[PDB]
Amino acid sequence: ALAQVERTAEGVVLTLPEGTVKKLRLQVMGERIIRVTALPGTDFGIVPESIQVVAKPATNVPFSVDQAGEKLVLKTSQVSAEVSLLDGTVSFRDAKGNVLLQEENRGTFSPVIHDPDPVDADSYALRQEFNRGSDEGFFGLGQHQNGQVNYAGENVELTTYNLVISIPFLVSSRNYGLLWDNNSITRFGDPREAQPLNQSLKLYDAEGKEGGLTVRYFVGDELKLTRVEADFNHQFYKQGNELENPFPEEVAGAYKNNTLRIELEGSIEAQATGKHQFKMYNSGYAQLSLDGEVVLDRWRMNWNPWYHNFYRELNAGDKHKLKVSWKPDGGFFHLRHLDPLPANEQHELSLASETGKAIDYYFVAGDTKDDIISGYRQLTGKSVMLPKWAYGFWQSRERYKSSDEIIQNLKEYRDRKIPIDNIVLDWSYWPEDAWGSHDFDKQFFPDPKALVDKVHAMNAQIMISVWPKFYPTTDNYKELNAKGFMFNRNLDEKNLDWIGKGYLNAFYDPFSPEATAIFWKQIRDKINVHGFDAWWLDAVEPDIHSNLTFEKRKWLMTPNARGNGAEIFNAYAVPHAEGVYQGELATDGDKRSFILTRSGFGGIQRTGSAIWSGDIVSRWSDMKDQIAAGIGTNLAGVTNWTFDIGGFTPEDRFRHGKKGFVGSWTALDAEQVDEWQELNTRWYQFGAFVPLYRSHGQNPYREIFNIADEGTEVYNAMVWYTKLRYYLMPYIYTLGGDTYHKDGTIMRGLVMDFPNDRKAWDINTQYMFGPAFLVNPVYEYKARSRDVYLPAGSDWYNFYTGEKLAGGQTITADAPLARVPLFVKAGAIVPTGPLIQHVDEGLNSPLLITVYTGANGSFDIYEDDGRSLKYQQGEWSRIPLSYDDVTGTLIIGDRVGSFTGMADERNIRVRFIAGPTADATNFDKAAAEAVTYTGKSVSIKRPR
Ligand SMILES: C[C@H](O)COCC(COC[C@@H](C)O)(COC[C@@H](C)O)COC[C@@H](C)O
Ligand SMILES: [Cl-]
Ligand SMILES: [Cl-]
Ligand SMILES: [Cl-]
Ligand SMILES: [Cl-]
Ligand SMILES: [Cl-]
Ligand SMILES: [Cl-]
Ligand SMILES: [Cl-]
Ligand code: NI
Ligand code: NI
Ligand code: NI
Repeated sequence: ALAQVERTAEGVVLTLPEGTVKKLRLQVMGERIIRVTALPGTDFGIVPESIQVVAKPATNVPFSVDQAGEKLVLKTSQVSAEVSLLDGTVSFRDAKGNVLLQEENRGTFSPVIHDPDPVDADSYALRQEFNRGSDEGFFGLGQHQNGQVNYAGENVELTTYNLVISIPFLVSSRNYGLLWDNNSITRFGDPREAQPLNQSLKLYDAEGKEGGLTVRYFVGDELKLTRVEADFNHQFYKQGNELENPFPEEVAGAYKNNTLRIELEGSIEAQATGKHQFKMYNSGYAQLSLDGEVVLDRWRMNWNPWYHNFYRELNAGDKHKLKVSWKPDGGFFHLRHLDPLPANEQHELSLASETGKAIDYYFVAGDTKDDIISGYRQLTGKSVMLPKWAYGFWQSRERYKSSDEIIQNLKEYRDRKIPIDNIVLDWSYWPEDAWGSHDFDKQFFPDPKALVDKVHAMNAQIMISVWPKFYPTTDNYKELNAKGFMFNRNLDEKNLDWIGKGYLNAFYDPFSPEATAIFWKQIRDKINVHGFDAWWLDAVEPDIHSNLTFEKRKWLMTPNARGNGAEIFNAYAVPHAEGVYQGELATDGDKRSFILTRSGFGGIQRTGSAIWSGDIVSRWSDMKDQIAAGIGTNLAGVTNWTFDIGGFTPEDRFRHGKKGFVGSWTALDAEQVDEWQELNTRWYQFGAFVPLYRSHGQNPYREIFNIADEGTEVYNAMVWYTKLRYYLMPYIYTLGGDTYHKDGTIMRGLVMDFPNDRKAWDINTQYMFGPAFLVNPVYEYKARSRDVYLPAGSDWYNFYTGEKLAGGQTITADAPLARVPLFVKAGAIVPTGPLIQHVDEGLNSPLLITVYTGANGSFDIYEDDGRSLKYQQGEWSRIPLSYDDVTGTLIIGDRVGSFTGMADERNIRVRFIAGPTADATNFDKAAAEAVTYTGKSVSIKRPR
């Protein structure tokens, strides 16, 4: 029996005769975008209004429907959707008959198993499988902490955490991507949550006896207890600061005073042959060895543990020695594992969500990755312009403790002529017992408006922290609570926070606009009136109480406006930021707002928000990981992204020592100076080349002049990259402009610009920063060089020396401490400006246009006032640059557009780099041909 077909204004709806899926709907969303919804019922009305997707079915996109035999074809000018009338499965082809994406079945619905709260009768766990046996690459999915760039053949858990941001937009190496529109925890690859080690492995203790691993408890170096445990688990608190599983009385005290250390020893045995995944969740110091070799070596501060993963091929029956050393230092630990999927499911695309009413996704065709990202922006909203200053240098601290401290640090930068735009006030400016009141403690912040006025008189901006957190004693808590907008379970649980004796606290429910409107009005009345420029919306996972099980985290958010916590687990940040963004629009409809927030989801970019990777650690491995973290965030369609340069929490050896608390580097124990300075030097280098450039963290102090003394190599190196950031502002703000006007992506995985170079896909230590710069951060202590793969199909220039190199090879790039290896793509046209201390000083600046010869080029410099919403009414300009390598001619074309404050006349000089030159980065002094530009096209010829 064949499925019945109904033609609609938006596409078609099939009614399937047999199977769990009763109806399959296709909706045309754009020339390149088709929505697929598989429904285990007859009423599409049960699918909740999307949080990610703001787009509606198109009304101006022609499409055709042809039905013949057992196939129905729906197509637009760019996409063909072929649907089986036998089983309702969909296959997508491009305009030229190429198969991009093929459903392997009609999808799997099954009972919700990860929702601690009562589950609706029409809610299910969902899974959809595509493209079995495909060799494609997969990218995006957001910000993850396991170094993955090409996810193909691996697992990714799309959850929400301090360190992890899920954006369920998937990009293929093929000419498509897809938005999976589900708000609950989602899994790419294996649909199963990782298991305890003994669920699908045989365990043997240190003596070979089956049953569990040998566990040794040491106090200092004295062994206190040995025993065999099937599942060593100290992963979460059940409540307050009490573990679900306490330590034995022999060592419980040692846990509390950090003298405890533990060893696990035994053997593991696969029951099935194939690729197994292992995940070591921990804070404190952990090292794991397999077959006598160290596989993982990690540290995180106790209160912010995470999973550290590896995959390994195992044969059924084989025994492998496992050794773990773990010094908890008050932290957490659990070892997890997944055995191979069934044969046919191992090489395929699989997406699964914990709870939903239907399988609901959007197929997005695109000839380039930029095109695919554009489909994401069309579905979930434009990346609205940040203020230009958001792209300048940010200085932050956990935490500045008074107005004077803020002013003094900003002034110190200005006094040292180190460029800076923004400074940040972290938590705790309010009276101690009044978190949520948004009042300023008179003792430390006596006059918040005077504070803002001084920052502004120094031509800088100030951002201030605001959490979703309220103490029940505050008027603000009470106003929100009276309308049912507070998640009060955390009060019932009596989970006290870390301040003083500890305070009862709750987080509000941002899932209805009525709630977010109140939240906004409160900060409008208390904080916005003082002139603060930006909102640091922290802890928006939400992190109501750290280190509870994820089930408890779900439960704490029940009930909410959209249902259970499990149903919207990944989506908190969007409605929250949106309330603030909409509030700002209603307040001043001509000033760009700015939000920095610690979580995200599809659509976050429509709220004028950047996101950051949260409380990472001052560790090389973390620094390395931030590369994949940013690449995946950008490939998921969210480009304004950043991190704490230097990491958030350093190890104790950095935080104090023989002289007590370490503020300035001068207080470090002598033997810690070198690494502290080197790590920060490398991390500043890296940070200068991510979308937002921001120093932040717990002590030591992170200002450049607190990391090292003036005149030193490291001080000079940090200053040089900060200055370079500003020299590049014409280039960088062009990228900033493109994020909005061209659905642009700033921090680019190599697959974006080298889609046909299969070797480039997997790389997780390099990326393109805009169209010109191949960035290659140094992530190893003491390294003075590193391998750099130069993508094929282009030649490359050493940015610092002018040396030209052929593409399609790996080199050992020179990487002295003072420099990060940087290469420029031939044909690049890079505009720089003069040295400036903050962005507005650079408005209408003289320009140096540097052409990197050897191929044609094209770059249109975007400029506008940098602050207002006028760009939305067309107030902006582009100065088009195009280079023809055959004739050696750079054309500065007719200026497009204009804006209030724009200079009609510009001094522009042009130079060409074709090889080694001593002036490669001497912008001010380089020989260049000068032109007086007045908006009309001029041509500059390369010198013979
Ligand atoms: C000790 C255990 O409760 C962890 O405290 C971590 C903590 C980090 O502060 C970060 C700042 C608010 O941005 C408080 O918890 C923050 C989590 C919940 O995001 C700092 O605790 C400092 C000691 C000295 O009290
Ligand atoms: Cl001066
Ligand atoms: Cl000034
Ligand atoms: Cl100034
Ligand atoms: Cl003002
Ligand atoms: Cl100045
Ligand atoms: Cl100035
Ligand atoms: Cl000035
Ligand atoms: Ni002002
Ligand atoms: Ni100590
Ligand atoms: Ni100035």
